[PDB]
Amino acid sequence: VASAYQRFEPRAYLRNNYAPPRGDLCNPNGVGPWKLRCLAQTFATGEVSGRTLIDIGSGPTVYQLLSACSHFEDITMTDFLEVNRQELGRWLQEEPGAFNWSMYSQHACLIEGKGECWQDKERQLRARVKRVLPIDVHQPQPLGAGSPAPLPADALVSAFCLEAVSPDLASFQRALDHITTLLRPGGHLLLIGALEESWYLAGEARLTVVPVSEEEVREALVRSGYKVRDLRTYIMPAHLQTGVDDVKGVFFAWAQKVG
Ligand SMILES: Nc1ncnc2c1ncn2[C@@H]1O[C@H](CSCC[C@H](N)C(=O)O)[C@@H](O)[C@H]1O
Ligand SMILES: N[C@@H]1[C@@H]2CC[C@H]1c1cccc(C(F)(F)F)c12
Repeated sequence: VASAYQRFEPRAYLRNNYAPPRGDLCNPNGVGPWKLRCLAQTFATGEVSGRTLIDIGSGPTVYQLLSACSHFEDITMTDFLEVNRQELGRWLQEEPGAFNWSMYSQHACLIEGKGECWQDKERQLRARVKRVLPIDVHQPQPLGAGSPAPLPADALVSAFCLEAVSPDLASFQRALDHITTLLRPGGHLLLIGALEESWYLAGEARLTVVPVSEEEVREALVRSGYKVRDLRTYIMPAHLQTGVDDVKGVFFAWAQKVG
């Protein structure tokens, strides 16, 4: 897998998944609004809080932290690929050619319903993200020996990482076990992923994915020592079915480590 991800094209990935039609946030019934809604509602309970937060396998995207950022002053983003960390860098620093997340920022504010403008939202995220670190979920210490990341983190977020980097269910489990070591007992995990997906494209790259189900995902969380607080499923409409992948649905999990 690590070899496959070496042809991964960030801009082709952003294009396939975060631009229209999937990047069209105008329809409430799309996968974008659904993801933002899950994240916004969860943080809106006020039960997920702290000082440090780590986003696992960020890739070139930031949407997964728009709702999160107002609850954690220290945010660490991560990814296996230098090209992704670079892409993240262009947006954090407002550099030339950065990807435009404004629609997602706008929708987050919309959905959070606190009358916040999207510039203040993006400003808070940029400010609270302290670092972008290399990571490998396959290592027992996914970050490494001495990472500048405050550990253990008060909360974890990861979207479309585990299943996308694991050849099978048992790898998925280990990878979960690994990243779980980074989470303080009682802390929270917000996990988003693909359901029953085997592949997706990212330019010239063809990534293999392990097809998992809601039940497999739940059972895996329990095994890692989590209490499943919430687990929802989004079924992928035909209109969002292109040739870029074969995802059947998307899951959202809010798990609390029972340490
Ligand atoms: N061994 C590994 N450990 C952690 N991340 C890995 C990894 N191997 C590949 N990845 C990364 O996993 C990411 C999956 S794509 C997910 C991007 C983003 N989180 C989203 O919500 O869209 C890729 O960026 C890929 O580089
Ligand atoms: N592997 C996942 C799939 C396919 C590319 C990655 C991604 C990013 C955002 C939404 C979705 C999808 F298809 F689940 F909606 C995906």
